[PDB]
Amino acid sequence: VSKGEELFTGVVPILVELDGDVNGHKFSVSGEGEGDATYGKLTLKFICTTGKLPVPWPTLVTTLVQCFARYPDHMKQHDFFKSAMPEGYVQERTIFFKDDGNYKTRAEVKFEGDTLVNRIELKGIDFKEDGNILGHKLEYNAIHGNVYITADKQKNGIKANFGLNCNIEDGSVQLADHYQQNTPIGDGPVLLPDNHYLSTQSKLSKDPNEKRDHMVLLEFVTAAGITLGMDELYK
Repeated sequence: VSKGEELFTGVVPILVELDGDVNGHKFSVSGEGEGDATYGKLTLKFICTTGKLPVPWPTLVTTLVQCFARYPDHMKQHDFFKSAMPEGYVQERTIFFKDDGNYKTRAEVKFEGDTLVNRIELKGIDFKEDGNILGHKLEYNAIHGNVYITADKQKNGIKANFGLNCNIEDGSVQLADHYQQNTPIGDGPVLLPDNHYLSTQSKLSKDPNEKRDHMVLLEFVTAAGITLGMDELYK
């Protein structure tokens, strides 16, 4: 029914625009890059264009396009994200930082011409000014984890949950627990999946020629967790 997956057979330019406010510290982030869902591969560069990010870059990675996941052939009928294209979807999260504040995010991800645009509003509340987040105590390290997706038939979309560890300068870890929901923007058909997960690896780096507050991201996202069918033939 949807043919949105056809939009992702090659390299697709990506634009990200975030407007944020954490504890009243307001900021903007813009990013550009491209994604190649054939390989689940994303390459992006972000700048905090208001000048100075008031939270650590690693806390914004997950908020700053799972439509670029590589869904293996045997599980293509479980890719909600591309099915919603080009009209797109709303992705909303609440992200809890253990013993600290939370982010609430709302984004729309959709095509604008041939560009895949993720536009986000982020509100963070109840942070400690001397905590690991407003205090910039997190290391600028790789992030990896599994995003566990389930259908949400009532909303014609999906939910997901996951937990990530952020390494603190002092050696400990800062947990960031994510709750997610996605719903289509359009009224057309979408694919509602069986339970599965996205295996995501994000590598964070710096452009050695870039003096502005920024992040270079190289990421791989691969779907998994649907069986191949040996148990679906009979006994």
